[PDB]
Amino acid sequence: GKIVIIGGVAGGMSAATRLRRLMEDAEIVVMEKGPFVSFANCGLPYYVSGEIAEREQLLVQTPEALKARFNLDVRPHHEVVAIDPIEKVITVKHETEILTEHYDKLILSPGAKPFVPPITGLAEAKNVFSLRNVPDLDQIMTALTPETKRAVVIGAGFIGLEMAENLQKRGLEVTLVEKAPHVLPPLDEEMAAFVKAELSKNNVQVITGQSAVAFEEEGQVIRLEDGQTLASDLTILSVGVQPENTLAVEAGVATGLRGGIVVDEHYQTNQPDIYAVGDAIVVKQQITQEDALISLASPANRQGRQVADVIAGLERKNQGSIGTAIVRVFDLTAASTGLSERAAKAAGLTTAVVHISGKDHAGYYPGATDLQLKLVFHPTTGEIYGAQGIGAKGVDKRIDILATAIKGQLTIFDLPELEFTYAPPFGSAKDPVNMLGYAAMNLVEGLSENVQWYELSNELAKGAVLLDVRNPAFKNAVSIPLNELRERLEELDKSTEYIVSCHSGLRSYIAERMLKQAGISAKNLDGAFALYRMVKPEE
Amino acid sequence: GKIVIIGGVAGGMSAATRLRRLMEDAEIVVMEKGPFVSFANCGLPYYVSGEIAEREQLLVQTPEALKARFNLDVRPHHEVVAIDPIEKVITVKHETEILTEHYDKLILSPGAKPFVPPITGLAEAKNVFSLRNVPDLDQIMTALTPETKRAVVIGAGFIGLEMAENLQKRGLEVTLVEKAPHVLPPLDEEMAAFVKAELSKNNVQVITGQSAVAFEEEGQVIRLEDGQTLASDLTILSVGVQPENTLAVEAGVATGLRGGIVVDEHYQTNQPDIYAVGDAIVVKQQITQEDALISLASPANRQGRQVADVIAGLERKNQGSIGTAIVRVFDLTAASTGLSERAAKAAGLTTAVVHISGKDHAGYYPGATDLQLKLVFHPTTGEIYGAQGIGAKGVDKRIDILATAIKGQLTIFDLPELEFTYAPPFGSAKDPVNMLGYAAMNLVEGLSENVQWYELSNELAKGAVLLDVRNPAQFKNAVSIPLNELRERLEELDKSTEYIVSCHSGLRSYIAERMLKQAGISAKNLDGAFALYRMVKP
Ligand SMILES: Cc1cc2nc3c(=O)[nH]c(=O)nc-3n(C[C@H](O)[C@H](O)[C@H](O)COP(=O)(O)OP(=O)(O)OC[C@H]3O[C@@H](n4cnc5c(N)ncnc54)[C@H](O)[C@@H]3O)c2cc1C
Ligand SMILES: Cc1cc2nc3c(=O)[nH]c(=O)nc-3n(C[C@H](O)[C@H](O)[C@H](O)COP(=O)(O)OP(=O)(O)OC[C@H]3O[C@@H](n4cnc5c(N)ncnc54)[C@H](O)[C@@H]3O)c2cc1C
Ligand SMILES: Nc1ncnc2c1ncn2[C@@H]1O[C@H](COP(=O)(O)OP(=O)(O)O)[C@@H](OP(=O)(O)O)[C@H]1O
Ligand SMILES: Nc1ncnc2c1ncn2[C@@H]1O[C@H](COP(=O)(O)OP(=O)(O)O)[C@@H](OP(=O)(O)O)[C@H]1O
Repeated sequence: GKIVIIGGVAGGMSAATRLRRLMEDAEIVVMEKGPFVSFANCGLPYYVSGEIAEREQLLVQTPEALKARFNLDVRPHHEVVAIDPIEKVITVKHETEILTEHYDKLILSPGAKPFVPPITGLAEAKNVFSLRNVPDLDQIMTALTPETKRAVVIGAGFIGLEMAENLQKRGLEVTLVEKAPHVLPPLDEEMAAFVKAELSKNNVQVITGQSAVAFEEEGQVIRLEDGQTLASDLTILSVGVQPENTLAVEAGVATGLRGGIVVDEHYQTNQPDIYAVGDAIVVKQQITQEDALISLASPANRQGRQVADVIAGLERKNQGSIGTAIVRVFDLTAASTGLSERAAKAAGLTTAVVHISGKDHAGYYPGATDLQLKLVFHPTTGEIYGAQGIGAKGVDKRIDILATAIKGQLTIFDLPELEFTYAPPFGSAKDPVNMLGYAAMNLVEGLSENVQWYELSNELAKGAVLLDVRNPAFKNAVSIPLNELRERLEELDKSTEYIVSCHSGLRSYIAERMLKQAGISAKNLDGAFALYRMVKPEE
Repeated sequence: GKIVIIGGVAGGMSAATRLRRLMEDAEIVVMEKGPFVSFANCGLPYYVSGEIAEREQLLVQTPEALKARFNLDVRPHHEVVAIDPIEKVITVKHETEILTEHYDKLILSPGAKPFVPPITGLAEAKNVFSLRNVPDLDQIMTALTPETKRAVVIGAGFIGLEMAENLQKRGLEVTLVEKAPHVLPPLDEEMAAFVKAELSKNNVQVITGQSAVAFEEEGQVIRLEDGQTLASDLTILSVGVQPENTLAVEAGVATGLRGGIVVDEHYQTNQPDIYAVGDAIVVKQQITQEDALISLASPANRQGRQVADVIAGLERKNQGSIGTAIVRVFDLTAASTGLSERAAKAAGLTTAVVHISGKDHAGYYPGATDLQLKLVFHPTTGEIYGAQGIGAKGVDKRIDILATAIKGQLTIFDLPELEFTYAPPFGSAKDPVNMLGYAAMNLVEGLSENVQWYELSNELAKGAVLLDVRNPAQFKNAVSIPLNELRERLEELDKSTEYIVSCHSGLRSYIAERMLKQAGISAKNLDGAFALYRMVKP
């Protein structure tokens, strides 16, 4: 009869609106501790740079139109501070008031809160901010004066890069600090290397493998673990989030992985008539069928819509997620879906990988740009665990396609069968996504064996020899161009193991096939020189 | 062994190169009656306009590099004229020579040929051309002179529109003539209307539902059945293609639908050691499991690679196709996959449809443009039969996604579960593809009932009343209550009346439908709403 929703953004409002469409007469109350509901908080970084000109553009729907269209009782500046699940009352702080509201059903969608980093002097710092809501933006925009020159972003995740990009676009000298060994920890190191290059190309300093230990001089100085210092006029904390579970814990709502709220197949908690959705809940990673946290807007919107279906008596299941993310870094796009190689192995999965470098559309049609794709799959069954993409254009499309293939339980053997919208302006007859399947098939079926960039030095140190098959146009390397290899194939030593490489793995794979059938042990360098020079520029 | 391949483009060369990678020692011979192999014939329309500047950009791989890289014996200007499946010899004409070549395996990839319509004066016409290869292009370049002003394209399919767009960019007065009732026959009428609007916006005259009766005055005049005449300095015939099967028929190779070559699960014909791939073979439409011709480059490339796997002893199956097509019409993109509503019904399928009007990315991020998506699905199981898209941006992505959903046999119940690359510049948290699944679930589950544009008049004639819920800022016998006032003014309606709700988009009229349904009032939603209705039935 009476449904109260805690949280008035992605999860909460999606439930509230769907609830109204399913139950015209139900009383639906939305509690939002902040000043606005349905604010496009995902667009906040682009307002800092000016790409979103007016702040009103970020208020999706006003509270006046929400009551008119859906007759919702929305209550900003209402912070819920306690839940009694047995009496079914919540306690709310509103300005100076302490209010008590009874509920019949309760939907928890409080989202996530910023990780409080373990940095000394944070309380005395005056130029350190997070950017997750309008109150945060208000503080950040008041600090961005003409005298502000240097900014530092701590945390190089997808959101951390959007902050750094848009701060650079404001004319600031930006430095990016990541604890992990590379930017975009969600990506694998060799794919993240293309992003670091784009940041350096645009005068964004990157500091990896080093954490922030202290804020000195009221935040004007940031101390790193090595003792290196950074000057900062404005510091943005984007070091990840943790579920906002303090209220749930105090109410006896059970939590699990990383403090997320545990829910069953119908989004229900361990408490009677209390459901949960959004960033605050533990979801099922469908690739592993194990618990995970996937703090993204698309799942949150779906979960809110589906918990409304549940409460309204429809049979709807909480099925889980795989996770699909994307960020634009100046003239480059980086996206991923599912599990990276590192995460796949960390989950106990048996993995193989292949790297493909293509174009977003036919090369003979002008404007074609390079694409880098990676696939992580099972080396016998062909089950797909994840994919990563780097490129100026066409990356969102390829990763969206591969996300859909994972949802459909398609294996590498099915990727060549997919039919895409091919015309010279839009793609290639054999799309890069088709090629991932062809290349992956050759590895499973034994027609190709590849070597990874992180294996090359050790393989060469053990006695392998690098065969460079580039056209005349490494040191201890034999150089026979592909066009001459079939005739000069007798110069090679048949008792030697070779690792074939070109600029792209296509021409080296053709050579590998020649050598294999001539009785010469040969492997393909996955990604070839183009990838190796990017991630291991020194070796 | 020795493998001979007839046809040296998409299917044939894809087979030849894959065979070489699998069998270094095999003799591979490619016969091509034309002057080049591996020519990017799909780009020929864009060379006409100059968007592809130099013709060499269209020769993918030169003849020298093919023998250097793959040690292939490629033979252009070699037309095969007979096949003896028992002797295992083919007869080839090369200039003045008649040659005999023996084979162990034979791959047929002769492709398709233009359907020549029965228009009078075709042989005496001097300004009429097809554009399917370089020899065709050589003839067309003689007609693209400084004195050429008016051009006519007969046939408004996907390729026909590419011809019209690129001819217009050449500065010519272009007219398009289609026998069918609307441009892009593959699309449904209400979706094709967006394409005709873009054509007219760019000064391309469109004549639909009429055929060409005669080419008069050596082609400078084209007369239409209505008696109307068209002046033309250059006429392109793009009225579809038919399988090039003359060689197969003469050799005892069985043929099927529309003359296509019949092949089994391993691309093999009824003759021993003769295989076939490409536009020339009958494929299985996977949505219906029925025979079909899907003359597209992506299937042809896949088929050629897989018949090589077969001939080399690998386990590979000929699984079929669904068909995915796209065309750019100036500032618009039109794409489709699977079966249109019309084609689904013609195949005997039980169909329902839903139309979604969205944006390619978040509206609060600048540059967002409109997207029109249509879904054709089964109204009980949710099986997806096809989808169509219209828009300046994001259409290729959405239709590729939905094509992938069909391949994985995802239903409308799975579309809301898909997770896409959402960031303000690239999409929406609830993507238009997600939204298709939500709206389709409401129909299957009975929470919404919709009325199609072609049903409206009959429903209103039977007693239903149109409820217009647009904000007052036009239909005839329509009750007008804006959505923002409907909840309070809900008592003005007649509860013994059936209402059909409409707005500019189906989202707000669906919300209103939900109000009425729960107030005990029979209500349905107009699918596509006023925006789509005004486009197809002005
Ligand atoms: C700057 C930024 C950029 C992002 N960009 C992207 C992107 O490009 N793509 C993407 O997919 N995701 C992105 N996200 C993540 C996305 O915003 C979240 O995954 C999504 O909002 C989660 O929805 P939710 O309802 O669980 O939580 P939220 O959207 O965080 O909402 C929770 C709400 O509950 C309120 N609340 C909490 N506790 C209480 C209480 N006790 N009483 C009352 N109200 C309470 C909070 O104030 C808040 O309004 C971004 C997030 C941020 C901050
Ligand atoms: C202008 C144009 C635009 C197109 N645009 C698109 C598009 O945007 N997207 C898309 O997916 N597809 C497009 N296509 C279709 C695509 O080209 C075909 O689907 C594909 O090429 C089919 O490959 P194939 O090998 O079966 O036949 P083809 O590519 O036609 O090649 C067959 C070859 O065999 C040769 N041959 C035939 N008979 C003999 C014989 N007896 N002896 C010797 N040689 C012989 C022919 O000369 C020809 O070179 C387009 C085609 C054209 C012409
Ligand atoms: N980076 C890469 N690493 C390994 N193999 C690759 C790579 N890029 C392309 N290939 C392979 O190289 C081939 C590229 O196919 P194309 O059709 O583009 O070229 P082709 O005309 O020479 O056949 C495919 O081989 P396959 O048919 O034997 O599977 C594809 O799998
Ligand atoms: N063209 C359309 N025709 C019918 N229904 C539509 C259309 N576009 C959107 N909708 C529906 O309208 C709703 C759109 O939801 P949004 O998330 O965009 O906005 P909201 O905040 O009002 O929920 C969905 O309703 P549902 O959750 O009950 O399914 C969606 O199904």
